[PDB]
Amino acid sequence: YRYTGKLRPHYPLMPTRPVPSYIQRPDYADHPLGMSESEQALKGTSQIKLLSSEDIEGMRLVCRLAREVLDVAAGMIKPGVTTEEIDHAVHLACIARNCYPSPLNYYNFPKSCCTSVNEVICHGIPDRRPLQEGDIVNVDITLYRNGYHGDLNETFFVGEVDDGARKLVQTTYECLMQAIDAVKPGVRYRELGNIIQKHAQANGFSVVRSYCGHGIHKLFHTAPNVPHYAKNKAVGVMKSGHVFTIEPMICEGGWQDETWPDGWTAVTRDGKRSAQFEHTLLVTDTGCEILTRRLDSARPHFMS
Ligand SMILES: CCC[C@H](C)[C@H](N)P(=O)(O)O
Ligand SMILES: [Co+2]
Ligand SMILES: [Co+2]
Ligand SMILES: [K+]
Repeated sequence: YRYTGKLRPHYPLMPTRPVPSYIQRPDYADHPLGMSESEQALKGTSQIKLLSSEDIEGMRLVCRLAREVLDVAAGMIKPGVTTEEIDHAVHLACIARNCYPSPLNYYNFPKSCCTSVNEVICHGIPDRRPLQEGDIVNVDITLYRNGYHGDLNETFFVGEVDDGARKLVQTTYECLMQAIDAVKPGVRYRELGNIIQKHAQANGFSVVRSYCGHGIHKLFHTAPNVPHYAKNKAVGVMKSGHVFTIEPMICEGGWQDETWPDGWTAVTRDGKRSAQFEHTLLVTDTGCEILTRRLDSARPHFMS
């Protein structure tokens, strides 16, 4: 394998962390390949669940707890902390909240969160590498509670970063928020990528094509599929009661990705940096409810 940049995996990985049996587990947790029977049984369906009031309460709660856990990880970001250390803290924080860390064993993903440094687009695996001053690092958190999943992510700065890192992370965040601001009943899911790409391109960045936002609720990933690039062919129209994410990945160089031999870690083919933000959204009647928002503070962590 020819790496695309300076990052490398730092092995070995700690043995898989157990979740006490009193925490309720999603279907894939105990499947030997981490397959989710419930997801597979809707593979290739474009139909979108209309959530009940009970479903809504359940998504509100898990999304709020997920936000709490992200904030725990945010607190840990500093030069010399390993991503595995972050992940151990996340895993304990999930358990403290009586929730399962959704990533763990999802399709045999080995950790409880995803840590994506610099040229890693997404799905980086926490490992023994200490964070370096000048890195950007995204931490992606998903929790499972009472049958519902809640999913969010933010990109963080490790110490002082360069102006390109500032502009990339700020633009990405703005991309997400401009998309969110368009969400309301009657908007086609395919419109969001036009908005995102328009803002990225204006700032000289590209938009990753291989990974999309997604329906989420009883299923970790389900309909709708929400591309983040322009002129996509996404199926469906927003309706009050829909719950989904938006999670644009924006890059300094070109949009093309490839995957490491671990099967998960997605990197820019050119080795330039990428950044991402993610929220879980419920469509309302005004527009939308940002389930994974901060309730106590105005801005994402990288501004603060
Ligand atoms: C390994 C599970 C992690 C999943 C794929 C991420 N939370 P996402 O849906 O890419 O935001
Ligand atoms: Co996520
Ligand atoms: Co997601
Ligand atoms: K990154």
